[PDB]
Amino acid sequence: MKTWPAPTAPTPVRATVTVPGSKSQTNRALVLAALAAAQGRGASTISGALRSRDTELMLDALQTLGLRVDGVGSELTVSGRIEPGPGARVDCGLAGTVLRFVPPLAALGSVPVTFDGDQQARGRPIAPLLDALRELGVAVDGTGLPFRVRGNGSLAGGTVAIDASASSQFVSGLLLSAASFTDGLTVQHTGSSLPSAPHIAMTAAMLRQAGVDIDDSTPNRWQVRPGPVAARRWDIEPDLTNAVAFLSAAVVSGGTVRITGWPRVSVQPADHILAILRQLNAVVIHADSSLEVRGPTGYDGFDVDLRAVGELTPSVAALAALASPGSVSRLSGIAHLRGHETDRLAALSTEINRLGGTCRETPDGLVITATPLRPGIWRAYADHRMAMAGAIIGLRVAGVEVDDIAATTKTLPEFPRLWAEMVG
Ligand SMILES: O=C(O)C1=C[C@@H](OP(=O)(O)O)[C@@H](O)[C@H](O)C1
Repeated sequence: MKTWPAPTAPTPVRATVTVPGSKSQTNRALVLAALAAAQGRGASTISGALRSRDTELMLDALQTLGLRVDGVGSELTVSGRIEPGPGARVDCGLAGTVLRFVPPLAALGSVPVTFDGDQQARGRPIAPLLDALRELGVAVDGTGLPFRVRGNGSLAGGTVAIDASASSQFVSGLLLSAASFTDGLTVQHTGSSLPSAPHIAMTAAMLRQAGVDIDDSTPNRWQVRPGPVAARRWDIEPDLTNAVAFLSAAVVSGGTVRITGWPRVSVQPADHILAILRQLNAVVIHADSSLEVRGPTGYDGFDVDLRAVGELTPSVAALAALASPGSVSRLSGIAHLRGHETDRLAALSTEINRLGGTCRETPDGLVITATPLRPGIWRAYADHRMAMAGAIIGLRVAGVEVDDIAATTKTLPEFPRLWAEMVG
């Protein structure tokens, strides 16, 4: 495979960018639409849906379970029943949301369903969710990929305790299907360190939009009452995490990037994102239903806690590497990134140091000292966000090439074209 040369920005970037839909919101809407249709509530359409490998894996997963998902662009319509064929096998790819959100849903069928995924996915955490399903009465063969969920057409539900420190998706996956368990579900996270609170809150918010009653009033505990899931139209927001890769271009070049269709109130962690950008003294403004970021003339090192928004780490690490020479930045709260698409703490360390940088993995993150970088081959590890981090670096370092820019298809297949149009 040919590398992809990351274009440089010898002058400030100036651009209006539209990023496609939120992967997290699209895949939740697909699951909730599937549940409504399976309950006999009718078809649902999701408008502005992201079309990417992770959402194609989710809609193919629902079709493996027997549902129908129509739509060739961003408007997807879900209908039908959960009625898997003999030998049903869900391909999870490297999509955590398919791996974690579809085994519960699948426990609703009366035909077992096998789950498999990419070689690289087999290294990602999953066993605590499979133990939770067994505790809820589900027969599950296997403790890792490939595993089989032997549903009985019913799932009893009840109360379960789970260690979800490795992934908030274990909580979201249980919550999304819980209203269809006979008795609902009370889920308790045991211990501490629960990452990605905004993504569990995203789940709760979308459940309430579907008419599901969920009590999240006590931290680390969720109670979902059994009840119908409405068949409604879903309107998907732009992916704000991917927007940050583009906004980073403004930040490191002293330029100006606007993102269209930015929601003033979002189901995503918009407020965390805008606060981090403001930490680097970017000016951030809302205007014309768009978000405009103007980068500073320079920025020093920063400390940032990414526990709630760990998927920002690759872009934020690239920002830290490009701070004024000698600056030190500490990224913390992100031990769980060892279990992501790749071990992102190790990979970011490896690729920054390859370019001559100074990045030290810590027990919960990275310490990065901004030092002059040089050309190299930035490896993506089949991880869309490693690939985009290489693009951010290459804005300010000539001769940086990403090995596999097609890794961006996980959540942003048009990234090369969008990035090229932005840098111009
Ligand atoms: O539920 C979701 O949509 C996601 C939750 C987070 O997972 P972790 O809590 O496993 O980091 C986030 O990192 C992932 O990219 C998307």
